[PDB]
Amino acid sequence: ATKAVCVLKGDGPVQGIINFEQKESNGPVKVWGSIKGLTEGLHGFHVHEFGDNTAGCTSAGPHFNPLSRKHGGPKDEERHVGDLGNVTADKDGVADVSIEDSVISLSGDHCIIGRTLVVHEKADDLGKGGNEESTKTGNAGSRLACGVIGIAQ
Amino acid sequence: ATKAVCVLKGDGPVQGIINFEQKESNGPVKVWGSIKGLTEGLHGFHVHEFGDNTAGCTSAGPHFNPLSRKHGGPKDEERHVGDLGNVTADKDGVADVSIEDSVISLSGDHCIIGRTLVVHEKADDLGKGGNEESTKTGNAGSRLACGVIGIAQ
Ligand SMILES: O=C(Nc1ccccc1)c1ccccc1[SeH]
Ligand SMILES: O=C(Nc1ccccc1)c1ccccc1[SeH]
Ligand SMILES: [Zn+2]
Ligand SMILES: [Zn+2]
Ligand SMILES: [Zn+2]
Ligand SMILES: [Zn+2]
Repeated sequence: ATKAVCVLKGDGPVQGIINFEQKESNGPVKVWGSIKGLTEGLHGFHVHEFGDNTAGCTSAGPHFNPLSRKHGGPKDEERHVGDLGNVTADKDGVADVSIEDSVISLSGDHCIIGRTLVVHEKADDLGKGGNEESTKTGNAGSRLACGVIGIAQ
Repeated sequence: ATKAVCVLKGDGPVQGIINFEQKESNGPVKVWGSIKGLTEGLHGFHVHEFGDNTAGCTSAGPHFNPLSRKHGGPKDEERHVGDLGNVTADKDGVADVSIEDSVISLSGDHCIIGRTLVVHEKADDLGKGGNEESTKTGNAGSRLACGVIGIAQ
């Protein structure tokens, strides 16, 4: 098994801990944890290309897209590798994250270790927003919190 | 060329930005940047095994040591991959970092991306301190600041 972890930090405080576990290189990645300090509703959840947080979340670059595809939701064939959809925050502002994803990996050229996990202001429209931006970013607004994805024990 | 970057933060005044560049596969890695908020003198400079900053620097684990060697300095044969020696802070508390290292890498088994860069309270004795701890950690004291090493553009 390979394991990774990410601390999400940004103003609010929006703060979170996200764990990644992959039992074999050819297998899905289980993504679990918690994010607090969010507004109730959906928040875009992306792996951005660079693990560069030198100017905060703005330095992380575009959606991680090694295969040169368009933006989508995690269940879509047409998606970026970094398209993990939305997390859902309750009325206490807590998003309990539980995702399994077959496209991200913790090895090979879909590897997300060393890249930036980002939680967004607004919902990711999953490429179904009806404008040009929808199929590039999903219109999820500002980057509320982020962190670099690291190797875990 | 491959590039990586790391933002060093902690609980106190120490903060920094460190850049990594490796022009050729299996070539030396250039390390440069700046750290401020330090006491004047030598400060241990390590890649630790885990990119896990969930409890700050304390979760980063031992020295990155994929080859099962003892602790040393960067110019020693007997060293951990993560043994980058010391950085030097001036009387303004600023350390200008400029290192070339041929043991760390930005790809493969020696890869430091997704691991934690740590700057220490005290000098790393480079395995020459005269106690057992010297050849395990180098006696560099507390972890003042750290961050996860991320992929850069
Ligand atoms: O292993 C990685 N990439 C990779 C890319 C292409 C072929 C084989 C391997 C990787 C690189 C940097 C950080 C994290 C990982 Se997982
Ligand atoms: O690139 C990496 N490994 C790797 C391993 C075997 C073949 C090719 C590449 C890597 C994995 C995890 C974190 C960081 C790096 Se740089
Ligand atoms: Zn995003
Ligand atoms: Zn996308
Ligand atoms: Zn250390
Ligand atoms: Zn060491």
